[PDB]
Amino acid sequence: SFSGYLKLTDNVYIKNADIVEEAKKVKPTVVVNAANVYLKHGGGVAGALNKATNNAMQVESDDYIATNGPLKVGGSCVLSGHNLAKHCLHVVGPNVNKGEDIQLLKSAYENFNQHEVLLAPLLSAGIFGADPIHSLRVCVDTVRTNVYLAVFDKNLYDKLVSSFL
Ligand SMILES: CC(=O)Nc1ccc(Nc2ccccc2)cc1
Repeated sequence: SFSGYLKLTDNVYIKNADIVEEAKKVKPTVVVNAANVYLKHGGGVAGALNKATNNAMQVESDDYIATNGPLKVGGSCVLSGHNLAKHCLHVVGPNVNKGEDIQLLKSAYENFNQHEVLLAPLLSAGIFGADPIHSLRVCVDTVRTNVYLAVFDKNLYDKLVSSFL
């Protein structure tokens, strides 16, 4: 039911879309969140997905952290997708603005391989400070499952498509 996507590879698709609106429309099995290790969904994609759940994602996340402790950078956890998806896969890409190792981006994308189909943002892009062109390259070279990438910014989407090798 994903519509309007440009096919980049056998398994990677891309669209200029707000991932919240895309999730509300498709109600995919899995929506990926651009999470941090504490699951504090303050801004970027995380803040937007959490706001769309009326903070239910944050309440569930705080209980998860209270029980399990923080995630690792490069790691993930599966929680409810609330009103957006069946599940939310909270994936922690390295935050270059926190001085985290960009080399952990491949480990972060490997989490996507545990799900046959996902709606996702580019990991470590936006407020996480990594080059989105590099994130897309790591995505295509790491993810083997079917990933539908939503890129909020039109200008960035055009740059990503036009520079895709
Ligand atoms: C709104 C938005 O995400 N815009 C945006 C931000 C950064 C880049 N490019 C870039 C980042 C870090 C390092 C090298 C290039 C491209 C587009």
